[PDB]
Amino acid sequence: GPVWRKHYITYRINNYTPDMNREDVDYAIRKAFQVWSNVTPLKFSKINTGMADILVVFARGAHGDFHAFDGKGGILAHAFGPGSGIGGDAHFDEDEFWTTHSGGTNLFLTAVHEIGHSLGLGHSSDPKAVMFPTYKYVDINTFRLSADDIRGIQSLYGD
Amino acid sequence: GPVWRKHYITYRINNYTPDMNREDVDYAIRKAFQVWSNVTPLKFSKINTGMADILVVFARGAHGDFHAFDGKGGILAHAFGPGSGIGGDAHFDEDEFWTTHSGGTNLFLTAVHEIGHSLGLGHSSDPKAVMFPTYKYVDINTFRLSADDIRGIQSLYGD
Amino acid sequence: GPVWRKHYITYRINNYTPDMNREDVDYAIRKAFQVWSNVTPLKFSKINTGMADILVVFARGAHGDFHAFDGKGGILAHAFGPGSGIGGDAHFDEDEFWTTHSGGTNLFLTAVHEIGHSLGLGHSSDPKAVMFPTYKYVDINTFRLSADDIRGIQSLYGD
Amino acid sequence: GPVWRKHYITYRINNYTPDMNREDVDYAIRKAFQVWSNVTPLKFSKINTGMADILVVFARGAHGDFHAFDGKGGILAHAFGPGSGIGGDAHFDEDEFWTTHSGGTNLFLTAVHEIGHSLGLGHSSDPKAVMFPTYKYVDINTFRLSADDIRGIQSLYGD
Amino acid sequence: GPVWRKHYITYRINNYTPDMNREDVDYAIRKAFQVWSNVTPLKFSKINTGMADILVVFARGAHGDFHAFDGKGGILAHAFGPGSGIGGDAHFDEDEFWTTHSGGTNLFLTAVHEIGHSLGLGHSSDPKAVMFPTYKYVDINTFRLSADDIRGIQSLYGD
Amino acid sequence: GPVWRKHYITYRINNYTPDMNREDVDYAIRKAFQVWSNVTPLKFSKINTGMADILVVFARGAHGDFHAFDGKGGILAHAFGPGSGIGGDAHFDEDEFWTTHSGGTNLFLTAVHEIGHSLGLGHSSDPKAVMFPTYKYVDINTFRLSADDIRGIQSLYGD
Ligand SMILES: O=C(O)C[C@@H](NC(=O)c1cc(-c2ccc(-c3ccncc3)cc2)cs1)c1ccccc1
Ligand SMILES: O=C(O)C[C@@H](NC(=O)c1cc(-c2ccc(-c3ccncc3)cc2)cs1)c1ccccc1
Ligand SMILES: O=C(O)C[C@@H](NC(=O)c1cc(-c2ccc(-c3ccncc3)cc2)cs1)c1ccccc1
Ligand SMILES: O=C(O)C[C@@H](NC(=O)c1cc(-c2ccc(-c3ccncc3)cc2)cs1)c1ccccc1
Ligand SMILES: O=C(O)C[C@@H](NC(=O)c1cc(-c2ccc(-c3ccncc3)cc2)cs1)c1ccccc1
Ligand SMILES: O=C(O)C[C@@H](NC(=O)c1cc(-c2ccc(-c3ccncc3)cc2)cs1)c1ccccc1
Ligand SMILES: O=C(O)C[C@@H](NC(=O)c1cc(-c2ccc(-c3ccncc3)cc2)cs1)c1ccccc1
Ligand SMILES: O=C(O)C[C@@H](NC(=O)c1cc(-c2ccc(-c3ccncc3)cc2)cs1)c1ccccc1
Ligand SMILES: O=C(O)C[C@@H](NC(=O)c1cc(-c2ccc(-c3ccncc3)cc2)cs1)c1ccccc1
Ligand SMILES: [Ca+2]
Ligand SMILES: [Ca+2]
Ligand SMILES: [Ca+2]
Ligand SMILES: [Ca+2]
Ligand SMILES: [Ca+2]
Ligand SMILES: [Ca+2]
Ligand SMILES: [Ca+2]
Ligand SMILES: [Ca+2]
Ligand SMILES: [Ca+2]
Ligand SMILES: [Ca+2]
Ligand SMILES: [Ca+2]
Ligand SMILES: [Ca+2]
Ligand SMILES: [Zn+2]
Ligand SMILES: [Zn+2]
Ligand SMILES: [Zn+2]
Ligand SMILES: [Zn+2]
Ligand SMILES: [Zn+2]
Ligand SMILES: [Zn+2]
Ligand SMILES: [Zn+2]
Ligand SMILES: [Zn+2]
Ligand SMILES: [Zn+2]
Ligand SMILES: [Zn+2]
Ligand SMILES: [Zn+2]
Ligand SMILES: [Zn+2]
Repeated sequence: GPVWRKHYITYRINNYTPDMNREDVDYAIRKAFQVWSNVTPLKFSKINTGMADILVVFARGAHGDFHAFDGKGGILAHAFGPGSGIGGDAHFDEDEFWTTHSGGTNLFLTAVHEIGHSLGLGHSSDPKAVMFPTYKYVDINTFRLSADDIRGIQSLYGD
Repeated sequence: GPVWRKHYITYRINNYTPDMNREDVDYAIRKAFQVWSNVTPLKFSKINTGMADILVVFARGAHGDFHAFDGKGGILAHAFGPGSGIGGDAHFDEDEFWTTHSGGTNLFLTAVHEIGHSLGLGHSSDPKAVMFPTYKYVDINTFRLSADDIRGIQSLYGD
Repeated sequence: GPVWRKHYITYRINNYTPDMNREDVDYAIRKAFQVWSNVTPLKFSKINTGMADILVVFARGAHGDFHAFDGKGGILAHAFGPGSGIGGDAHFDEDEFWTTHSGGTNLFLTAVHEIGHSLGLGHSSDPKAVMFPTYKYVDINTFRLSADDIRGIQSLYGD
Repeated sequence: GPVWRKHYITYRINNYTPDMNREDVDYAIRKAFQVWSNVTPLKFSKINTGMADILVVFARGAHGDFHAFDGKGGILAHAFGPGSGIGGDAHFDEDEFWTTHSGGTNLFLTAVHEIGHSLGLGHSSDPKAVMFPTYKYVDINTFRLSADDIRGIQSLYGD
Repeated sequence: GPVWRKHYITYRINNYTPDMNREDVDYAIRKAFQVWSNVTPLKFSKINTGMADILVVFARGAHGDFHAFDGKGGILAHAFGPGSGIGGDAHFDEDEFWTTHSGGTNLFLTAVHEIGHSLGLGHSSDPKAVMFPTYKYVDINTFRLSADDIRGIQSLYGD
Repeated sequence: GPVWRKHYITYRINNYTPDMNREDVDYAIRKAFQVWSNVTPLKFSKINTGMADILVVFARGAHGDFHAFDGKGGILAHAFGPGSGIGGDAHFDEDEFWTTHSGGTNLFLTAVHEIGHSLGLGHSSDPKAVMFPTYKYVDINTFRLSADDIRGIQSLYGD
């Protein structure tokens, strides 16, 4: 489907990457969702058990969805759009080195991008958008959504 | 799908309306389901956590399913038929004043109607059916399903 | 889903009611779609053979979708929202007397409403909207969608 | 889904086995559908081009649906239940020798069984039912569904 | 769908048959899943609450999926392929007498067969395969998957 | 789903870009499918009317699937993976200048990539693969899939 037909969406962290502290991961992911709930009527809640709408997973190589990871570098992550099962799920390539900042690959920034896909956003052709296909680091304190990003997400969920 | 392909169906009360006591809501909803399980092989169970087949929700205005509520009066509630995700979900317009009896809008009676939709029943053209499109109050102690209602639900689930 | 994920939609008149001339049925249905395409980016095309997104059917009593018609009066027609299979399909009760005027049930006016459902619109609580649940004849020459009708349909397909 | 949500169903013979004359294949398949339409409100129509609800195909070995045929003998055919895509589709193993008599494998008798699956019927444990899992030839002139066959099919489509 | 698009699959025992000790049932089922995870990248986890991918159920007669059981003998069990809802679910006919060994019907062996279906395997025509349609008892200590079984499951999930 | 569950797939060119001759568009699209059928058990057929598995469309700006094109440059095209409805559909941005050579954007080369998506292939991180995300012109006479392209496509359809 093009969008989640509800405002209360849940997510769950399937497993944790040993690259970061469990709570730094929770923080990065939660702040990532917060980026999108700030400009839409959507609200996100983390759950530890049961099925959630969006399952955040860390994995390497082939992990069952037929879109295997490629080791360090190259593809860093991917996610599926709204739907049942794997729909909305965001997978992070464990072969990358996830960090809270500019060392290795920043989890927060990458998560903001993937959640974009999870909510129904495709790639943007605007270099300022978080949905632009190329990864780059910017400080979390000064990071913000481009206008193209706001338009896209609001086109889908309004507010 | 036209029907739930199982006899054990679960439901969960997403949130409670502040118009009634939490337990009066539980009672109204549970008795509503009981009305249908009495004439079919179906059985309903309430769960507090995890995804349930039927999510009972209280909400106002636009709540994400693209069928926004209209404030007090007019549409009182709605529900989707059997299926994944929002399928089977029953939404109650919080702008209405829900009551245990004839004050405002009776939750039990409305719930019986919506659960009818949740189980796959459309609107009936018979004025005596609970599936008739027009809301009316009747005492819970003397309320009963019309023959048209029994035929419809049994046509779907038998017994 | 909540909407057809395309602007070019096809429909097919499965069979014709013997109440009107084939040419009149086609005209009425064509005009009904036109009402909605005039306020959205949508474009409609009629096909004579093969699968269409929207199948217009005339039937009576139980016709397979578990929402049996009730003979003369009452249920005049019904339609399923966007989706595969019967999704988007519009069924007209052949037990009604379809006409091009104010006598019997007006095909054109009923079609505009049904197509509203086929496009993803639910019932409106505004008495002036074509999506209001109650059928009524109105000058078929000065007929126009109500604001609520325009808002809702453009909320889905924009323009 | 458990059943086709309509009474008018279409089928298409994708390709013909070189074992029989085109006319004989058509006759056998037509007679097979007739068996079921005679005991239900269902009506079947063959189309020569385009998508049908039920696609009849002759294939051998691995043919794309992950349920590869086994060459001569063993699996004679299989079909998917009601649904979109390959749902309802019936596949006949071209490695079998299809005939109009008791030699080789009888097309007509195998078709009645396969169509049972296409309509939503699973295997029966009654030795006298066409849905019993074991293929056997029987006088194709006095052939008739068993009671279990009638009950099950009318349990889905009634009449 | 043809396969579960993930390597971590969960299952849950809906209810227990009174024929065996609760833990003997857990053991039989768990060992059954182990048989398949041994030759694939798949991994299975039991959960007590929430929805699981594969729901193991004990039931008699008609239980809602339109594939009613037939009492003692005949059909012993069945399961649906990968998918949402009932997809992947394995149902065991309670009218059979389930045992840890050769008395009555062996639960472990039957479970290995049904889970095969749950993972997307159809019936095999090879008499040595666990996916062969006919039930037979062999000691759990010397039971092993046929080559045909290994090929099928690995064709779907690799490794 | 991850893949088309059949070896015979149909496609239809919904409309033609005015940039090239109808004959050239057909040739380019035909050659694009040929690239993939040459390395898999798949067979492709073009149909002029009716529903195809893969619908090739030329469009500009917002065209209904919520993934609007961006005018000249940037997004050249996109396609949906295997599935019903728009599943498998390939959209080409009419704002691009489609050609049979190295000027403008080469239709054939872009089609091979898009069809990769339509068949279930995601983007590759190998610079030599047609599925790499970056469009580039290459001698359309010595063009050949990269090993990564062959592995991935045969991983889904084999051969
Ligand atoms: O490293 C790369 O950029 C290429 C690689 N990319 C990825 O896998 C991915 C790149 C991103 C991504 C993350 C953050 C931002 C972003 C935007 C704006 N402000 C801050 C952050 C943009 C994209 C997610 S996966 C890739 C290679 C090959 C094929 C597909 C993708
Ligand atoms: O108030 C109304 O009746 C109109 C309004 N209705 C609703 O929203 C609704 C009305 C009902 C309903 C509730 C109970 C009963 C019933 C039947 C038999 N015995 C006891 C109770 C019937 C319908 C649910 S939502 C409405 C307005 C505009 C468009 C659609 C619906
Ligand atoms: O006399 C009878 O037996 C019943 C007759 N049915 C009817 O007249 C019916 C009247 C209605 C009805 C529909 C909508 C609303 C409504 C009003 C305001 N806001 C929202 C919704 C009220 C009534 C449904 S059937 C009938 C007869 C024969 C066959 C079918 C129906
Ligand atoms: O209205 C009835 O007679 C009851 C019956 N209704 C229907 O089947 C239907 C009523 C309509 C309908 C058609 C046109 C208009 C309309 C609005 C504004 N201007 C012009 C035309 C409104 C509704 C379509 S089906 C019904 C019965 C039971 C449950 C729901 C609806
Ligand atoms: O000799 C061989 O290798 C095996 C041969 N396969 C067979 O004969 C086969 C026999 C059966 C079989 C099917 C159903 C039942 C049955 C009986 C009673 N109640 C329910 C179900 C028993 C057996 C399947 S394949 C075969 C050979 C070549 C190709 C395919 C199959
Ligand atoms: O029967 C076989 O040779 C085994 C094979 N079976 C099949 O493929 C099939 C057997 C049948 C079948 C056809 C007709 C009748 C029938 C019933 C009553 N009166 C007349 C006709 C029963 C079954 C269709 S496919 C098979 C192999 C492996 C797994 C399941 C089934
Ligand atoms: O009792 C029978 O075999 C027929 C009956 N079968 C079933 O319901 C079923 C039979 C089985 C089955 C269980 C274990 C094994 C097996 C294979 C290899 N090694 C050890 C164990 C094979 C099949 C599951 S349900 C049946 C009757 C009628 C219609 C369909 C099926
Ligand atoms: O100048 C502009 O405004 C932006 C222009 N857009 C672009 O040039 C764009 C460049 C890219 C891009 C795509 C993939 C990769 C990449 C590289 C390596 N590994 C993986 C992925 C890098 C960039 C997307 S749009 C544009 C203009 C007008 C309309 C659309 C796009
Ligand atoms: O490449 C661009 O100009 C950016 C844009 N890309 C596209 O739309 C697209 C790029 C391609 C593509 C076509 C052919 C080849 C290829 C590979 C090897 N040998 C020959 C040909 C690679 C990619 C299809 S759409 C884009 C923008 C924003 C987000 C994703 C992609
Ligand atoms: Ca990587
Ligand atoms: Ca790592
Ligand atoms: Ca209201
Ligand atoms: Ca209230
Ligand atoms: Ca009527
Ligand atoms: Ca009539
Ligand atoms: Ca065979
Ligand atoms: Ca043959
Ligand atoms: Ca039994
Ligand atoms: Ca028992
Ligand atoms: Ca463009
Ligand atoms: Ca152009
Ligand atoms: Zn993944
Ligand atoms: Zn991305
Ligand atoms: Zn709602
Ligand atoms: Zn209602
Ligand atoms: Zn209908
Ligand atoms: Zn209506
Ligand atoms: Zn097949
Ligand atoms: Zn069969
Ligand atoms: Zn069952
Ligand atoms: Zn089996
Ligand atoms: Zn598009
Ligand atoms: Zn691409």
